[PDB]
Amino acid sequence: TVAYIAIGSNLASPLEQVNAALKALGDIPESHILTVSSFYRTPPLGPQDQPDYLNAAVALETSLAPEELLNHTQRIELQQGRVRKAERWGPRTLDLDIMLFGNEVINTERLTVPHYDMKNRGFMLWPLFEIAPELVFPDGEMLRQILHTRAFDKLNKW
Ligand SMILES: Nc1nc2ncc(COP(=O)(O)OP(=O)(O)O)nc2c(=O)[nH]1
Repeated sequence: TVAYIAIGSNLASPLEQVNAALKALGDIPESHILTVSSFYRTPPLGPQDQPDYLNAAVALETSLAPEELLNHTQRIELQQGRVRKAERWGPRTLDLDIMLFGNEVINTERLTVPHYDMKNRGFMLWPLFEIAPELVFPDGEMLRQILHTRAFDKLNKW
């Protein structure tokens, strides 16, 4: 199954974390990275907060069940990032979000797939569009269309 995972890091120098996360993702059992988008520097979704994020999208081939994949992404979040105390927006330094899991729709207490807000987030959509420009969401929405319509600022590469 191809899962699309968004990586966000709000570290000032996120490359090493992102690389650790990518390695970690590549190490998830039953999985392997198909493609990694470029790394993009994106303005934080919250206030300015300050920290730009590095955002990237990863296409991960996996035979894992989505909740099993989520276990691994959450593990990697815990292992490779930490919590920003008191931060309401982006408390984690490293977010790994399953954006899409194959063509599955998942609406469980643990997991909302497609990612519950990705259609509002250029920082998720543009990297994904880089690696999956033709992507069609389970409901038939098209990634390209969402971008076309919402006119999300293009992202600068990190
Ligand atoms: N530019 C940018 N801004 C961001 N703001 C918040 C989060 C994650 O915020 P969080 O409080 O964890 O909430 P959620 O992941 O549920 O949207 N991620 C980004 C990101 O990846 N890129």
